[PDB]
Amino acid sequence: VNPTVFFDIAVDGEPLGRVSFELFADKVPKTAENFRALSTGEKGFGYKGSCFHRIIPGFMCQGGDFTRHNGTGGKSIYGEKFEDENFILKHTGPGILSMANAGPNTNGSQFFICTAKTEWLDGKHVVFGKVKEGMNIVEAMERFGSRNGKTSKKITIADCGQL
Repeated sequence: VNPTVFFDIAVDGEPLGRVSFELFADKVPKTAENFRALSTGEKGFGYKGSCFHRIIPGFMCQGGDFTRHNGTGGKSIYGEKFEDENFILKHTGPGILSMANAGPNTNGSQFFICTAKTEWLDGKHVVFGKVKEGMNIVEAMERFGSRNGKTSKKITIADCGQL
């Protein structure tokens, strides 16, 4: 019942591999739907072609800023921002998919994929999915990050959609 979406990842334009996610629409339907629709592009904008602008090995990969490409942009399917839906789910380990934000009730399109347990984010960022397949591809992406988050190669979502 929960939707599955994929990202095909490229590094400086060269294919790397595919990551798929489960979206916990059963627990966070509004937040899951935003990510799903941005992944299919069905509202006329979304993640295809955007990059992962911040990758910190041993912490997270952050993407979803499809308007400014650097962490200052993005928007939801519900407007610029939308509310924190709930905090049922927690940041329990690698593979968790969670919303980036800039304060209470400021979700847009930016998200991160945790590559470590990040329990200090519980109750502050909304968890809405997990990596299903291709965690090995996330681990490969992580190697292009650095302590300050700058990437040493351009990491893009070359294609994305729903499985």
